[PDB]
Amino acid sequence: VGINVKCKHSGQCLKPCKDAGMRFGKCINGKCDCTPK
Repeated sequence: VGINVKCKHSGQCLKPCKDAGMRFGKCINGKCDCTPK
């Protein structure tokens, strides 16, 4: 789930999610959400 970054796509979020300790990314309300383990 969520990190603390602003995304445009579910990629824009995937990179920081993964990079922050997650698996994938999903953008919700302009902010990021992750799809972790």
